[PDB]
Amino acid sequence: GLSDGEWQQVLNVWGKVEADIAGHGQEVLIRLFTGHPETLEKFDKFKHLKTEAEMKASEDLKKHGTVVLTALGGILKKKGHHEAELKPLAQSHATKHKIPIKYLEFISDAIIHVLHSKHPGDFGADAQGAMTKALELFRNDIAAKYKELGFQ
Ligand code: HEM
Repeated sequence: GLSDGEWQQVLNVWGKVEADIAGHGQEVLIRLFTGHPETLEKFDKFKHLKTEAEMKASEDLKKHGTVVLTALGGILKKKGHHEAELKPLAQSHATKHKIPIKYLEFISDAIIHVLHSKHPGDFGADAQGAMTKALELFRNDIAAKYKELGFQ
């Protein structure tokens, strides 16, 4: 549950992402894959990537980063009223992709890391607080759908 002022912070931060969605999306996925190599194994189309240089050179990885952040941005712009947008993603990630909630924690922290890396000194403590709460809400509502489905 976020206040209006917290949502305003989230959507202000998101403007930084929308200025370069593919570059942010690329770095988020690279941070996930390099920090948690078991996550790469869930992607049949990226498992061939052995080095970070290959990851950086991959145009399909940048494309998928755009898909991921476009979906997340659409959810964030709903300011918590995201049941219709979140349900299909929860269902596909639990039932088709088999993504444990832990990996959603990993990608949430990766987003925070990338924001500080690309905007050092320009991602203030209030902005980090609000973005973290928004990603916690996203993860928590996914977790509720995972429990419904019995998925671990
Ligand atoms: C911010 C969190 C994330 C969002 C918004 C997101 C969004 C998406 C979207 C929009 C798709 C394509 C449509 C679909 O299949 O439902 C997708 C596919 C997928 N996602 Fe995610 N995802 C997230 C996190 C993750 C994580 C952490 C993993 C694994 C570690 C993952 C694994 C996958 C896989 C394996 C696919 C299919 C890729 C392919 O072969 O085309 N997702 N995701």
